Amino acid sequence: DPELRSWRHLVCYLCFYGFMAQIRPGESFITPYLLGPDKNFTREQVTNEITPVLSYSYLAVLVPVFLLTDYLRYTPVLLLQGLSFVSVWLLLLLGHSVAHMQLMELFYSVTMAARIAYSSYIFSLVRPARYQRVAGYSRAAVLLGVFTSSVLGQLLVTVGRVSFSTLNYISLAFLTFSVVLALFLKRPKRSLFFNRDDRDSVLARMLRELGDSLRRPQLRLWSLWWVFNSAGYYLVVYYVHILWNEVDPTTNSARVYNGAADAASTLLGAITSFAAGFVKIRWARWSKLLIAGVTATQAGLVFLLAHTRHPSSIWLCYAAFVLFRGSYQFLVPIATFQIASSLSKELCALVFGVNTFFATIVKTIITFIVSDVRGLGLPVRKQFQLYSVYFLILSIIYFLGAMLDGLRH
Ligand SMILES: Nc1nc(=O)c2ncn([C@@H]3O[C@@H]4COP(=O)(O)O[C@H]5[C@@H](O)[C@H](n6cnc7c(N)ncnc76)O[C@@H]5COP(=O)(O)O[C@@H]3[C@@H]4O)c2[nH]1
Ligand SMILES: Nc1nc(=O)c2ncn([C@@H]3O[C@@H]4COP(=O)(O)O[C@H]5[C@@H](O)[C@H](n6cnc7c(N)ncnc76)O[C@@H]5COP(=O)(O)O[C@@H]3[C@@H]4O)c2[nH]1
Repeated sequence: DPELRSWRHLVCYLCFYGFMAQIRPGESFITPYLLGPDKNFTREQVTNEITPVLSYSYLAVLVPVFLLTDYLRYTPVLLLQGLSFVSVWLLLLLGHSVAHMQLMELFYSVTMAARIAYSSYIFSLVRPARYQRVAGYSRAAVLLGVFTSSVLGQLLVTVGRVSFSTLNYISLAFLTFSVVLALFLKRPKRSLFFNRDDRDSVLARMLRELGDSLRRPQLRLWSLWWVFNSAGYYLVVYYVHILWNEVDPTTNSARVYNGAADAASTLLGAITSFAAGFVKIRWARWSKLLIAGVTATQAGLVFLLAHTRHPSSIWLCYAAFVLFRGSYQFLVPIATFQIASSLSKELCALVFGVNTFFATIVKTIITFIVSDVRGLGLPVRKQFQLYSVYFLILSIIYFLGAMLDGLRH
């Protein structure tokens, strides 16, 4: 019975890997682990020398991983994402110098770019008639994994009183187990670009379908949002754990609550993702007021992160990042619907690959100027005031783009 065996030995294992690949309990507790008494890094040493390598090496490996993703048929890049995770935690636990943690962010930016591998692995593996049911279970097993990665990381630190050194040994056990699970994934019979079937062309038709889809007003509006707002969003997510260690420094690792602000951000990120399926098609004409109403909210919540200084007001900084990462994930289902509306799969993986590359270009520019010790070397509180201005400048562009479009004659 190959029908029932493919839903109990393949799909049930596919939603078991995607659950077990996204479980790293010490992933939110990386920056408190570096700044704590285990590694003894200065706060000005991981915000100007370690974390800007996460933005540089992401630019360097975004194109070679995406080309190796479709060439190797998506399975060894899920093994490369698993092996780079093990190589990140083997540098957290064993590396001590400032150069080893720059190598840790090089292996962490591999996993950050090879994350799409799994989301495009399901498209090339399962049949198109039964894709929206398998990918519906697969994303609901990843999102259940990301939630339980930050809950299990929080319950061990807070309830279990497990220190950060023993937590990363636990996270190393869930990552060596996810390498073993990634070895038994079935390679798809076909890929999207380099291993297609039925080999007018795949490049002459794609550069003509792009020429008739680049003139859509809803594609240029949401690709320009994906370049600039998704780059300033990821500049907050990298540097918000160095800011929570600046607001409330403890070295008392049972009151950190970086997993409770990474599980409630996934839970709010799943609610606002679910609540954007109605607005995705309903609020498409008012698509610049929707960007300039959320980016103005993100310009306030980033400024709220840069303004709190008392250690008793740290729970405002958690609720100004859960609301920040929750309001960004409201716009992404609206963004991926308006961009990938009339686009073929071969072009949807190219437009979102160009949008993620141009976001990483304009993230590398801000990380070299504002964040790195070569450009300016600004501390994290004097850097979030430059991301709140960047979000406010971005918010009064879509709002002034809405006055010049709504009140246009
Ligand atoms: N409701 C909803 N529909 C979407 O299409 C979508 N795409 C992203 N998101 C969420 O918004 C944020 C944007 O991160 P980015 O997309 O740049 O990195 C993404 C992206 O590079 C990759 N990825 C996720 N889904 C896909 C997908 N369908 N196809 C290709 N790549 C994907 O894996 C990373 C993490 O995604 P999620 O951790 O599941 O939630 C994301 C994320 O929190 C979405 N939320
Ligand atoms: N909750 C949730 N989280 C997600 O990450 C996600 N990704 C897609 N979906 C929805 O499930 C279905 C799967 O379509 P597929 O993903 O193969 O094409 C997707 C996907 O390949 C691509 N894409 C979406 N997000 C990203 C992303 N972050 N990065 C690169 N490519 C992406 O653009 C297409 C548009 O999908 P949406 O029209 O926005 O809703 C999808 C869709 O209904 C998601 N739902």
